[PDB]
Amino acid sequence: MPQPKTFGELKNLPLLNTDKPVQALMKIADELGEIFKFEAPGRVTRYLSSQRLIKEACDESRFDKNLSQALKFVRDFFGDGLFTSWTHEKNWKKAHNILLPSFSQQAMKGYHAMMVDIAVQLVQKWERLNADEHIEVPEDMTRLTLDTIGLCGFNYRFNSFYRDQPHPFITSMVRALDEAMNKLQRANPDDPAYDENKRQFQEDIKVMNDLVDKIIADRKASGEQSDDLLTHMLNGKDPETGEPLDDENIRYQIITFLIAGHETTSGLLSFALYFLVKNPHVLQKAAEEAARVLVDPVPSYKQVKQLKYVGMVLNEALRLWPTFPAFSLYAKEDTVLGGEYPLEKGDELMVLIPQLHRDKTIWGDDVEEFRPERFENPSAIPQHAFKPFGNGQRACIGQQFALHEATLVLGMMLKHFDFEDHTNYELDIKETLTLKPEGFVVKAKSKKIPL
Ligand code: HEM
Ligand SMILES: N#Cc1cc([N+](=O)[O-])ccc1O
Ligand code: NI
Repeated sequence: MPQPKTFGELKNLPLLNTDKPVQALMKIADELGEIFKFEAPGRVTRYLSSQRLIKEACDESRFDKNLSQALKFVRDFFGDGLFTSWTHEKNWKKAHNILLPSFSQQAMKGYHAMMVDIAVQLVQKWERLNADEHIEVPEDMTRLTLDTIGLCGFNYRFNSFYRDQPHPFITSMVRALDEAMNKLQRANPDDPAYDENKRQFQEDIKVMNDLVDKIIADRKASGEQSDDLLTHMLNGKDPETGEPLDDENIRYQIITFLIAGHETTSGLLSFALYFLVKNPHVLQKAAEEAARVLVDPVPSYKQVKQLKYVGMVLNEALRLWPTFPAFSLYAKEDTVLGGEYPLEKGDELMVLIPQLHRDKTIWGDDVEEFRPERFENPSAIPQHAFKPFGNGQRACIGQQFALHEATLVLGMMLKHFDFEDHTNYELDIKETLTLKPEGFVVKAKSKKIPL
């Protein structure tokens, strides 16, 4: 099995001593091919990049979701919430059953008005800019997505469009995530030189948990009938066990959904706008759809569902830069991968999604081009070829929520503004376990259509 360059003792671990480890792993995959072994002191994983192998890795009878070293580190604040639980922990299937109805078609229709509330605030912010003012794209997308999960999920207003600096929750979240990613390359993690990285980590976790405390208090003291995600956390009973979630798990779910429910969607929106301004004919086509479909002062649920090409734009952004770029699996039993690589029970795999999405045998030779038309007919895509939301019963519970929000917001953006790649931005992808453009700015000229 191919393996990248080694450093003695340290095997491959120093290759992760970079601020952009996923992009480093993509370059190694380009050099070595569909599979390569990656060793660190005391741990081994196999990175997969071809649909040929990943389709086998996605066979749930043979492989289950693994908690990578990264996920074990963030389990310090995510606990046994849905994202950082093993499939076999009792709280995983319990919470899965209790929370899945919060993502039904009926539930999604119920979120729509509150999604519009935040989307209108974004559109108003940009409409109120003066001439020559820049838009800081990932920053405003993070304002939008954080506020949206807060309102729709928890009837809580972060009011991020009322701040010029990031919300304190965001600052701590980013530092906690970046600390976890930085802890993966530490050859000796208990070295005393990291003892205030460890101080800072615990302070950031307390910041997040204090916010969780307020959301729970506000719900407790609220004289308004909510039927949202938090209602189901606090009241729903698992049909199989008949049990509700306990208080400690509820706290972990709130942190999990606040983070998971906004960060990757902010990345997606930022990548989508980047590719639109870099591809003016695609932008024109999407804008024509937005103008043709969005005929009312605010979008309806059904109109968002009719934004077909906008949806294709988003899937093509997720193809090139899936914002949660890798997921981990382990072998449930001894097995052979691809007729060629024997695995023992417990062996770990890493699915490198950006490389899967560049498999030329699936997509053709032009895999670096931004062409939403690849998604004209979703049924033409082979099984396990396009996996931005993970796999099987451990796939993303929020996929439809993210895509509805992103389609709504991008539709309104395209209806209301012309965009300019004002600074000829050179793509710079920041990594914090998730992917996002850094430093991406545009200018937006209003088409002066009232809200
Ligand atoms: C474009 C946006 C998003 C992307 C790319 C994305 C991606 C993913 C991926 C790849 C996984 C599987 C992780 C693994 O196998 O270890 C996942 C799981 C999950 N996602 Fe998302 N996600 C997005 C939006 C959301 C939203 C909006 C929510 C909540 C409203 C959410 C909540 C979750 C949860 C709770 C899980 C764990 C599900 C389980 O294992 O039971 N995500 N997501
Ligand atoms: N989704 C999703 C997701 C995103 C993040 N994240 O953005 O950090 C963490 C955990 C998750 O399950
Ligand atoms: Ni309900």
